[PDB]
Amino acid sequence: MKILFVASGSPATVFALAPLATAARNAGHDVFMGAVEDMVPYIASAGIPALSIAPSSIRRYATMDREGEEELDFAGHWFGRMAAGSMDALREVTANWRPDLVVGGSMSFAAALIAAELGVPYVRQAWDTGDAWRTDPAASDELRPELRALGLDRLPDPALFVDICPPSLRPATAPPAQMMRWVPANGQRRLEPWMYTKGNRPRILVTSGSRLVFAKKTGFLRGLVADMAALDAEVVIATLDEVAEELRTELPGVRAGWVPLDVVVPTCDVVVHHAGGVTALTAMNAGVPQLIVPQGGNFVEAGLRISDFGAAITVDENTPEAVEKACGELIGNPSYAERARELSAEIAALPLPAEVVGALEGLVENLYFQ
Amino acid sequence: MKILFVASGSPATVFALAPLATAARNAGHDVFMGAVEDMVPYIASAGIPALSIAPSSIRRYATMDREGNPVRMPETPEEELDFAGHWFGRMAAGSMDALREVTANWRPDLVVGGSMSFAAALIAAELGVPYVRQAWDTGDAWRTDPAASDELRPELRALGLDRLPDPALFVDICPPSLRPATAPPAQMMRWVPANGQRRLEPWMYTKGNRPRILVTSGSRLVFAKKTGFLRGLVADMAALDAEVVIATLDEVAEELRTELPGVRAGWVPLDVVVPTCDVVVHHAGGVTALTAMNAGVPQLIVPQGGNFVEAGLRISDFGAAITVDENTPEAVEKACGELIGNPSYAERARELSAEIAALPLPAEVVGALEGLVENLYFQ
Ligand SMILES: Cc1cn([C@H]2C[C@H](O)[C@@H](COP(=O)(O)OP(=O)(O)O[C@@H]3C[C@@H](O)[C@H](O)[C@@H](C)C3)O2)c(=O)[nH]c1=O
Ligand SMILES: Cc1cn([C@H]2C[C@H](O)[C@@H](COP(=O)(O)OP(=O)(O)O[C@@H]3C[C@@H](O)[C@H](O)[C@@H](C)C3)O2)c(=O)[nH]c1=O
Repeated sequence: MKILFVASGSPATVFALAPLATAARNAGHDVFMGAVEDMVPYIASAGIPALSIAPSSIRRYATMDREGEEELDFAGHWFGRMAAGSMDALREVTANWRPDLVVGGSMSFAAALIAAELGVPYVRQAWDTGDAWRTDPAASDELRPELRALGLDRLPDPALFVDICPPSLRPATAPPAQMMRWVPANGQRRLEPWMYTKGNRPRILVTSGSRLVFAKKTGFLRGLVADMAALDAEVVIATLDEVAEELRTELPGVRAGWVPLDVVVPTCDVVVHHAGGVTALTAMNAGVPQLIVPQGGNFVEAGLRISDFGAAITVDENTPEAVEKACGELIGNPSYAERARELSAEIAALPLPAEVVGALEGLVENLYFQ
Repeated sequence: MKILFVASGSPATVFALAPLATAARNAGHDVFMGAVEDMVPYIASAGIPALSIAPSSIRRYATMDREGNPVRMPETPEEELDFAGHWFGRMAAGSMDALREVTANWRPDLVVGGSMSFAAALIAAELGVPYVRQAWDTGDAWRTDPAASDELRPELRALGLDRLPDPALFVDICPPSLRPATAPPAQMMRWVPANGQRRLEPWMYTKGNRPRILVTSGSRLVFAKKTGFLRGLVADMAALDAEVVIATLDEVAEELRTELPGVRAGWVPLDVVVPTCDVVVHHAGGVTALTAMNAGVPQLIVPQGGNFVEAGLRISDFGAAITVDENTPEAVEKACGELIGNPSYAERARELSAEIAALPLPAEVVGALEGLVENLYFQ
């Protein structure tokens, strides 16, 4: 069958959907994936046919409205405006290539709208362990004109929710879902021996994710690397190649640039990040403790669940003393790695993406979730 | 578990292994794939961790032997088999130094190799781990094993072996109607396309009112640079009321665009465009042949040597293709008219598509790979 995947404005949203999209292609289905114009090379390099569904300028809707608790409301309205700006290209593509099913990420609201316009089932796939649905009332408010055309009062419930959240981190209030084993599918490069080999010292990976807006604030990574000086540890910076250069001149002896996280994370004692959900999943999957230094965003609450479970530490304040002490604890106290391995085991026990493709087939053949 | 995939010197060898490698990654395994240095961007753009296992200069082994002496170009099918076994055998020998360096730091539990990725057989034996051979097309690549075993006698002698060892498992993608009767026993697999991707444009997935003919010479730079092959074939289709599209490397396309007014030329993901085509015209490329058969599209094979000619003749004998005997414009235009006009060719191609579809999925084959490693205690 024809399956349309709808990703968003950041590389992690492509990476989060690539296992289910490649699992569907491997089952013989015709799969296309769409995203913002500058995310198209990430889709193509994940080995998926790539569609541009919005110009890169649509990120202006993060600081502007359609006329020209707060974090939840803001994200719902931002992703809503991004969904609204993606409809023209999605309608043009689907008039020529009509999908039998549409799969969208957590906040890829245009997937919900195009599926309803086509009269085909809509599948929502969680792109992290955060509550995929917390931003829906704000998104429904933003998309009231598109929803009104379909005679809808709010975003419609998906025909199926595919969740990757392990049971120990899943809230009591979480909607029913087809569970799935999350697997990494991040951007790849030519591997160098340091990426898959470790030395005698513990290895600390520091990252601020794959969004250019976050990665450009190099002071965040520079400060975190400086905080680890007292530790006898090797520090590796995983960041965009476009911003790495500036970091290389400022920090001699520290590797900085794109390193496939799935390759290097199993060599790390600690993963230090900005509260990025897909980086959090990569660490949990490899049984690696993590240090979360929240820089706002909508994953902070879900990151606190990982900390409460004991597979991480969320620092109360970004101070050098708090960062170095937490890193020492994550390396030194074996309970953190023990809890991370328990989360890895929970993820491993969930249905494989190949098995979830069977649920999608059954859904389209009107056998399942009827 | 850790699984090492070993591809070869052309992008099609990467594409042929990408479904099983991605299916193993999707099952939670740690998967690395290695190839010659200039094939590394194709592995990385298939979304797989990429290793360079040989310098691009290793391709000198197609024209020189290990003693540095010139190698005669094959002139017969028997000579083509011998030549390919020795050429791939030499490339395997030249890949061992880097494979030994990588596997000393990252020890795979299993090694998967393509049809003639003989270094996969050698590194698996050196590591004492199971070796899986995956067919990269419907051709009988095992027929080059005696010539490859002769070439690799020094590496085999070190392991106390008299010939290349039998794989622990052979994974074959050849549909039953095209599979020869003593093919070795195999775990069958449904082949799926995994070719290099690009930003899609509407012409790629939409068709016009005229039949669409796709012409290609594959993904090897050495063969793609001979643009006269594609130019001649496009000129042969002038009398047909048809849209002609050239699928070729971006690096060689401009020449074809200036020489052929109104004809699109460049990299187009074959899996996307082939379902819009009435005919696929090619040089006897096995992965292009599988892409056409999978989509139920008739094909015109214009053999240019190589080890797929005999397998291409089986597709022609089945009736899902025409192999031209004489490469004249008259033969090419007549065969194209027949492939478009006679519906029997497309119905045979659809029968081959149905046979491929009935085979075990790559996700199911990953289970067979796990079973080889999991049952090691019981031999
Ligand atoms: C810089 C860098 C990144 N990556 C990958 C790892 C991961 O797959 C992704 C980074 O995602 P992350 O969770 O760090 O955050 P972000 O890039 O900001 O993604 C946003 C925010 C997340 O909280 C949410 O889960 C994403 C879907 C979108 O990019 C690599 O593999 N190597 C690298 O060097
Ligand atoms: C030029 C071009 C190529 N491709 C893909 C299609 C196919 O996956 C591959 C081309 O492979 P093909 O079977 O045409 O032949 P070749 O590139 O010469 O590969 C050699 C010879 C084959 O007979 C053998 O099956 C391969 C494993 C190696 O590249 C595309 O998707 N789009 C393109 O525009």
